[PDB]
Amino acid sequence: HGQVDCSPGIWQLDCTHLEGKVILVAVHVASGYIEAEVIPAETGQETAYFLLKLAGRWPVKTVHTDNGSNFTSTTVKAACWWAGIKQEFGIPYNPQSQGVIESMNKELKKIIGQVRDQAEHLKTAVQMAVFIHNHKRKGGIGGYSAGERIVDIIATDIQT
Amino acid sequence: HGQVDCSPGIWQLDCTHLEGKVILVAVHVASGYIEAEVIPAETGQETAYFLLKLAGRWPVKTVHTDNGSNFTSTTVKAACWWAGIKQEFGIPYNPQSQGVIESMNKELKKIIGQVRDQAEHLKTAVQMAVFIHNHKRKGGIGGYSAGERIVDIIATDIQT
Repeated sequence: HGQVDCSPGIWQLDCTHLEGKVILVAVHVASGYIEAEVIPAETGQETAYFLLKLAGRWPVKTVHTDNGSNFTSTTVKAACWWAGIKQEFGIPYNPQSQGVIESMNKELKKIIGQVRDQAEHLKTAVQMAVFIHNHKRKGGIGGYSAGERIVDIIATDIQT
Repeated sequence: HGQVDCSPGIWQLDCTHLEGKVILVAVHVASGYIEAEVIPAETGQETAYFLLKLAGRWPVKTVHTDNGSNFTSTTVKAACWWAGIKQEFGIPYNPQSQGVIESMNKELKKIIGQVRDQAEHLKTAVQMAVFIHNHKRKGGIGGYSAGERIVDIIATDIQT
């Protein structure tokens, strides 16, 4: 659209679960474009590889989550480090403002039940799942897809 | 820049090697932005997961490579399939045109020797490696980075 949902370099990272294997959802808060790897293990070791990877691919000013324990490993601390990531959030006592946010952890988890049959494994499945999401365009005088907006924002050399 | 190097949805995918482990380089021919996973195994199974994944993330009209054997597995054939990927290339008998292309498989392989010490493993290393590349800006009246151009192209809703 333009002057978007939130800040250009903001993600929400949340290890998830399904069929004993932990799906891992990276989400572009402002554009809903998400990325997701299926780690067999919820370790700071793994969360880092992700961020790192994501950092090399997109401008990540800061990241947040629903469970902090996650961001408390050196492996991980060291990663947001060697890459310039910071955790984000805002409420401090200040002038009027407001809000509410969401979890695509569902949409994604929804389109999975669906496609699995088609999918050979969770892996192949979460990846089709997302593929389809990021691709899914909902009419809105910008009938673009999550995938289609994330670019633009960044694209326009979005601010901070 | 604008009217870029090649077509907006073009990649070059080439399984690589180093320290017994096969690095895997996805490269955005037109923008040099690259992605790379470290598969312990060079199997059509794995090449697909990659493409698939990459397809969910970027508009991939068609992909090429230096070794075709690679694109001859069902697992893989099935993947360029359920996702609309096609192999690409052009020479058929036609009007004057010309060219020459490259391999970032080197730059990447270069910045790795370097950083490893810093890196804990190839993995952590290829990922820093790339991070740094995509990030590396060379003066050019568009002193932008591989990472910075790939967006734009696509961004501008690039053609085909």
